[PDB]
Amino acid sequence: DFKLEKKEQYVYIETDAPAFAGDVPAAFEETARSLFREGYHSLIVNMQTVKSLDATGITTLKKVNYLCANDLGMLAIVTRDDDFIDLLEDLRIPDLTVLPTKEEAIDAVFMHSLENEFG
Repeated sequence: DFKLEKKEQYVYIETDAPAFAGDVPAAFEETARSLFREGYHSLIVNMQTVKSLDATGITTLKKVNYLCANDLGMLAIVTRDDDFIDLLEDLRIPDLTVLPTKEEAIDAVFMHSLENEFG
């Protein structure tokens, strides 16, 4: 079960899950796709508690990120853990952004928006 903060530009999603795997990525993808059809182009998820991934989790992560980018938005991930950032960045997902804090993730989302028009 995810906690949602709905704003105008973006959605902030939280999870307590220790690992992204099993029925979790399918659940997240369901939540993400429902928010997409509500008009949201940008998602910020807090993965700080997630220490590991599976095959499904990566493809899900890849897909949600693509759906965000295609809407001219982006998918931001929030975690302080360093080796987890090394893992996510090793996925070679081009527009995937990993940031230490929520305030920084929100900055990135709005920066991206500005980057479209004035980049």
